[PDB]
Amino acid sequence: AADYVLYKDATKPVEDRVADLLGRMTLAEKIGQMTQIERLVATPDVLRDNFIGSLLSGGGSVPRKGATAKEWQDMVDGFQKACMSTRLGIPMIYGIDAVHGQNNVYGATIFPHNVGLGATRDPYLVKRIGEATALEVRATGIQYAFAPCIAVCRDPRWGRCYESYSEDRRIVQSMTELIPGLQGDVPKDFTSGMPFVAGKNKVAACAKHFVGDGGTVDGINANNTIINREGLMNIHMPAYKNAMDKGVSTVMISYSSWNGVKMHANQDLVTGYLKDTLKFKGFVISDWEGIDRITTPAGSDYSYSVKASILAGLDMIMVPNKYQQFISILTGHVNGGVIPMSRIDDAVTRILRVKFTMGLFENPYADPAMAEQLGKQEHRDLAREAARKSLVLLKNGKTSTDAPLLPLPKKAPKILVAGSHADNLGYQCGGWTIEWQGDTGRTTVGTTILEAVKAAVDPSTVVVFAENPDAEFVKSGGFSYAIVAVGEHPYTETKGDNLNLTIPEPGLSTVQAVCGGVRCATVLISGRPVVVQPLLAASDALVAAWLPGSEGQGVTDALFGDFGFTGRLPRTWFKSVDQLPMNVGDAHYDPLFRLGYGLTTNAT
Ligand SMILES: *[C@@H]1O[C@H](CO)[C@@H](O)[C@H](O)[C@H]1NC(C)=O
Ligand SMILES: *[C@@H]1O[C@H](CO)[C@@H](O)[C@H](O)[C@H]1NC(C)=O
Ligand SMILES: *[C@@H]1O[C@H](CO)[C@@H](O)[C@H](O)[C@H]1NC(C)=O
Ligand SMILES: OC[C@H]1O[C@@H](O)[C@H](O)[C@@H](O)[C@@H]1O
Ligand SMILES: OC[C@H]1O[C@@H](O)[C@H](O)[C@@H](O)[C@@H]1O
Repeated sequence: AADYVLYKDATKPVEDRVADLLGRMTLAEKIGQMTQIERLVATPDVLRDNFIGSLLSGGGSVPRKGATAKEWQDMVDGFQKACMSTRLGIPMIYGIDAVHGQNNVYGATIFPHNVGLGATRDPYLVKRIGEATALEVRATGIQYAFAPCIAVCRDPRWGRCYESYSEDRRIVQSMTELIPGLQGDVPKDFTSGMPFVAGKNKVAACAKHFVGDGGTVDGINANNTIINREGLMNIHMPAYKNAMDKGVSTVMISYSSWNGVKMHANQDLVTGYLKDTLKFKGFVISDWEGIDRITTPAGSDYSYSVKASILAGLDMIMVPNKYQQFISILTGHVNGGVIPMSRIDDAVTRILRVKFTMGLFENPYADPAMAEQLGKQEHRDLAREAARKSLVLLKNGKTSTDAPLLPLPKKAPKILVAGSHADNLGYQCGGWTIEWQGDTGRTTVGTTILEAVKAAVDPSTVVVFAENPDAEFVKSGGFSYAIVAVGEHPYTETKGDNLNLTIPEPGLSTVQAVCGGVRCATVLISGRPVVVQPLLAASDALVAAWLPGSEGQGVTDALFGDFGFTGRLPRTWFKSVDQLPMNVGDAHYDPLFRLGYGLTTNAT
């Protein structure tokens, strides 16, 4: 008709649609695209009136506890309907931290955290996990995942070290395969730096956090990374170029500083390097109150935060609450000439480029036939395979002449499963699982270590559970062997920053009591290397299981010899925290276990 609007015509080239829509937009409509808000402050009027571009769920931001996939779809579609009702009918994009599966959602498959995936040295397995995670995120109506974290964690005292595949940038680079899993494979022609998402069964990805998040002093989270440019480029930057080659749609900026310059205010790196040198053409998003945190105290000159960030080259702001103040301030700056219209139009071009490329104008709403992808058994099988491949066997016998303890026999008259982490699903998942910080106990659907033991063993095997048994209990029990599981409690971000890296009690004391009475395999649950010589000295066998997720059977698959141990350390294991930082390749390199170490077993 001559009611035709070029931007709404799905047969037209993305760039022509972007230009067409951009040319029609008011300032308010443009700045609205640049604003991401929390679901917690969203309403239909707020979305319509402020022309909002994006919404997110932060860690723990859910419609309710226990919500079904359908509840999520209906929430997301309620917000979209309001956005589609604007004058221009620009669909919002909804983001979430789906960083080891669709991990805020009850019943979602929970994969091993990144450090364990690094142990697999299996980029294809990580691609398959991206694929499955895309399906589980679209199950809930969500179109955008804030992953992967491509930090290169150079000191395990950092609370986010588990979100890093490896201290070795080459392993992190290999694991950028998550990207084309989440988003689809890019076409043969593809230009490096262009955004890509295949369509409605994939999600937009986010390479985070740009750049040097893993390089901070003493592993202090969100702190300063002191390193010359050569080292920034040799260690922290290279996986970002792999991400551009694979069409990553967005990039999130780090809270951290580089030689004292806040990343959220770094024009040279965000615009000079990422955009102008790597030729990134997707959108750049802030972290959560990242612009606020440019100043100290945070939020003490929000006007400056806005100016600095948007001049630096950020495109979309994760406000996420004070939207009215953000929009008002940015509007003032453009009205005054402080921020030119060229900058606004660039940010909006990039946001719209991602939205059109990914099909969001053609499929703004959820597909209810996708809901049943959540927690699907084929995905649990994949997570079980990833958990097993992530395990690193550190010791299997106290002397070189002992019978190797693992693999254990499935038939025995009576066995003991013990420890604070043997029957606790939340501990085995760690942080970013249902809550931001994670949680304790049966927080979602899965199989604990105890549960997996009872599922694996011969029917005649009697399984006894005791969380913290004393030495007498064990010696009197008539046990053939024991499986004892201990380690770190869940943590995320600054909460996990830890200068001592010693596991909480009772952990060691239980291992001591158990191993002192019966031959024992110790399963260590952690986000990183921790002080381990005492646990080793007590144990016949010891496994570094990292944070393996919902599928505890991956642990028993290897314990009982269904598969051999194959994982290798993706990080150095230190002897003492006084050595840190200490990485493969330094001068004073004196590891307990070097990067790449891992004992093997043969199946059956
Ligand atoms: C690093 O942390 C120190 C110690 O708390 C703090 O005072 C300093 O401002 C931080 N620096 C950053 C975040 O750049
Ligand atoms: C070791 O660090 C953790 C968290 O930072 C703390 O819970 C534990 O009690 C610490 N002990 C110290 C700093 O002496
Ligand atoms: C596993 O197989 C390889 C040879 O195929 C051998 O080197 C290793 O020692 C074997 N261990 C056992 C228990 O068979
Ligand atoms: O209060 C918890 C919230 O605080 C923020 O700092 C976290 O990043 C969000 O992901 C989370 O929803
Ligand atoms: O949940 C939103 C954001 O919260 C921030 O605290 C984290 O640093 C990001 O990794 C995360 O995507």
